[PDB]
Parts: sequence; structure tokens; C-alpha cells
Amino acid sequence: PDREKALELAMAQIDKNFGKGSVMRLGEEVRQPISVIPTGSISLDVALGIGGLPRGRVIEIYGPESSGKTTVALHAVANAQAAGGIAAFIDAEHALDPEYAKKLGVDTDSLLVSQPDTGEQALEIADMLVRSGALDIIVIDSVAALVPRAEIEGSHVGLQARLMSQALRKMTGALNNSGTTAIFINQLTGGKALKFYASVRLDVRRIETLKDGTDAVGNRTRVKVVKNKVSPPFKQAEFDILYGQGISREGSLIDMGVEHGFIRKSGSWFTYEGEQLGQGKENARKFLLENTDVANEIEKKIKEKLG
Repeated sequence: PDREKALELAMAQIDKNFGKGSVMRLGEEVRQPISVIPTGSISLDVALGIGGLPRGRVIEIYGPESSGKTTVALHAVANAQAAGGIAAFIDAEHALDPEYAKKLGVDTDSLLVSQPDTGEQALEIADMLVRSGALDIIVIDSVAALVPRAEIEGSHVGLQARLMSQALRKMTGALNNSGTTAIFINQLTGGKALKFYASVRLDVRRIETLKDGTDAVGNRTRVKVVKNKVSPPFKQAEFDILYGQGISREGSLIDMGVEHGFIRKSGSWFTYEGEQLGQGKENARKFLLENTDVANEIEKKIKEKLG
């Protein structure tokens, strides 16, 4: 009754009893199924293990303020759209900036935006939009702003705690067979259900501040995927987010380039196979920003060393 043999027999029994990966081995490099929306952060991408947010799954991106939570969820919309996808933004904060969005790849013009008046309306015009099976990805800004009918009029009665549960229980099954990934957005309540409904929960907190004797811009953001049901949990990644420009595609190619030995840092002087790119990082990102082919091979080389 060989252990490793006994273990696998009883382990596979759960997957068929409770789900795909109700039981993962933190080491497993399991990769199948896909149909993922790249988040635009090669780093965070692999971090997820499937290289992107699993579609048709409910996702949560929590963090404090000015963390870049929205930035990521937006990059997600750009991509989903850029591949013939219909996006729906259920605004309840009214902070969204089109100018920052369009400059990331979003087709604002063809972007469904809705500004509910109550928590219930927000999670209705959203669950309804999910069932039309027309959307690919739909993000709801601020789980917090989703305040109940009352509390808006005159706590005591049904609070968000259930407001969120009800809608989740009814909307989880829906996108499940709709192929429409659902991004929630939190902000260190009803998140006591979302924490149990999400198949992927991301923890976005700002770490440092890229800068150059200048007045700063973006900020090295770190992301810890604390709950993942598609690939193994607890992985993390970091990526630059330039002020008013988004996540640095090129800048991510370096951090990942030298991390997987495709680039070298002799005297803080980067170089991709013989041909050096420049000194410092911001100068190397400026280089890759020009000639895309070179950056293209690199991206093409890391996409192989891993899926």
C-alpha cells in the first residue's frame, strides 16, 4: 500500500469530488487548459502559472490606495479588447481616467461603463451583463463602494456581507460557463465571501519608487498571488508602473532577462548577448523602447524557458 501510490489514489479523489485543484503540490509545474488574458506583466504572468488571469473565473485584486490595482485590471481590459473582447466597467467610485486608459491600450470608445446607484443595482446590471454571454471580462471598481440600498437612505439589516454572497453565489456559476472572467477590486465586509469565491486573489502593494533625481513617476509594485486555484499559490512578482504610461513592458523584459541569464550586468552595464544595451536600468529600458526586434527576441526567448 505504497504511500506515494496511496497518496495519489486518494488525492485524485478530491479533484473529482471538489475540483480541479482542490489539492495542489506547491512544486507541481502543471500546465493545461489555459485561455488566459495576459496581464501585460510577463513577471506576474508566470507568477499566475497559466500566464494570465483564467477566463470565466471570478478574480479579486486587493491592496491599499495608489497601489496600481486598477492599472493592472485596466491592462487586462486592453488585452481582452485587443483580442476582440467586450469589456464592462461597473464604476462605483467614479475615479476612472479615460486619458490614462486609452494610453494603455483600452478602446474606451467601445467600453461599456455603468454607474449603478446602489450595491444591488451594481451587482444586477453586472450579473445580467455577464449572462448575455457577450462580455469577455468585466471589472467592478471598489467592492467597498457597493453600499446596500439602505445605508443610502436609513448597520442593522441586510448588509453587504450577504449582498455580496447572494450575487456571488448566483453570478459565480454564470460566468463559469460563460467564459467571462470577473475582476473585483478591493481596498485595504462583503469581501468575506469574495475571499472564498475568488479562484485567484491578488495582493497588490507598492514597494519602492523608480526615479532618477527626477520627481519620481511610477513605483516598483510587488504582487503576491495568495490564492490560486488554477496553478500553485504564494508566488509573486514585481513590475514597474511609469507615471502616466502604465506597466513597463520593456522594463519587465530586463528584470526577467537577467533573472533567467539571458542578459548580463557587468558594471551595471546591461548587454544582450555580446551587444550591450546601456548602463543603469532606465537607460536600458529606453534602449529596448526603440528597436522592438531585439526586445522581441528576448520576449521570444523567455516565452520558451517557461510557458
